[PDB]
Amino acid sequence: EMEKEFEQIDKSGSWAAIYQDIRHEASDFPCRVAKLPKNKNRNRYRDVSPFDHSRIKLHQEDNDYINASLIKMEEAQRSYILTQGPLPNTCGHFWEMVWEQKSRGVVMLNRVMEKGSLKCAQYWPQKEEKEMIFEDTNLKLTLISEDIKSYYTVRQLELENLTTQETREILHFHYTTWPDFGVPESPASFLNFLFKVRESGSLSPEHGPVVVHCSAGIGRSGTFCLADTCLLLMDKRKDPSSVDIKKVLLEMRKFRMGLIQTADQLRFSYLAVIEGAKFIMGDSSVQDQWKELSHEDL
Ligand SMILES: O=C(O)COc1c(C(=O)O)sc(-c2cccc(NCc3ccccc3)c2)c1Br
Repeated sequence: EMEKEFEQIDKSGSWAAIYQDIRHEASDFPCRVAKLPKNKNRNRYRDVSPFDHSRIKLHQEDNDYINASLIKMEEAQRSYILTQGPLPNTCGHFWEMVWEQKSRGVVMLNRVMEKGSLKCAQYWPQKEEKEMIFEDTNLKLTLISEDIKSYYTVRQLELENLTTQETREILHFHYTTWPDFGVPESPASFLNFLFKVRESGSLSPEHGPVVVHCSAGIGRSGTFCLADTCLLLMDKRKDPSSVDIKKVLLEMRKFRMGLIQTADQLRFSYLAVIEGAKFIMGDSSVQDQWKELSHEDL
């Protein structure tokens, strides 16, 4: 049981060991295409690559590679696509994937610049009058509106397939106060953000899988996804006790390496899930508490 285990791991201050155990048992699979010489400039990080068996394939004959993985959680019945922050040369590829995979939402957990370096390219338009056109993939992206809150921003975008002139609305959830290698301000602000994404309908099985990215697409993105899946599993069985977080994380790690980077991110995952369980089990009252406490209005 997660709540009891959390006390014991936290009483004996052994999160580092518990976290290392997961790294030890983690799946290892080949990443051969990601390592092909022609895809060197398509990877933000030399040591972070998508497994061949779960990588998203761009629907083009030229080169189908993008550093993105399809994390399909069979039991929970929800899929996510975790990817790196798009590079100045992979933005077309990024939106091609969003279009091809029929995704409706994009969750960004990082800022364009962090600790003095550029962790992600500016892949979306910042002003309505200056839309972006990706010539290589033939797509057009236009900022339609945006609701800015204290620690996160929700943008409404219109993506157009120039070849067919087909149009889709894409919701963009940008968490701006999540430190790289760090954890959210509190379980509250995290859950508040998660439910925003949830209420947008972006996680609905009627849509393609939601795209989740940070800089490398495994640390923060990993934390985000583990928490969501654990709450969904718990929700489907309406029994928080039937959820093994570590086992769930190890299952995710079969689809993409390195998910969740620090022992504190793992500890925080517990925090978020245990708190979120309150809502799942009938306490709809907590949702307002998380909003009031995230301080999103400032
Ligand atoms: O989102 C965050 O909190 C942090 O995100 C990040 C980074 C960032 O935001 O700058 S860099 C990075 C990274 C890059 C190369 C190797 C390893 N570590 C070695 C490794 C690679 C693959 C699997 C397990 C360990 C980590 C990770 Br993750």
